[PDB]
Amino acid sequence: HNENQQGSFSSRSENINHNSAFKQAIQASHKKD
Repeated sequence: HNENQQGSFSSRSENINHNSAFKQAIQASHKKD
């Protein structure tokens, strides 16, 4: 399994800016003899 995610968002004088990200990489195995 692997994932990558990115997001960014933006909105007296007042202002807001935002970022987020995520990553995963996972591996599994089973063997039988």
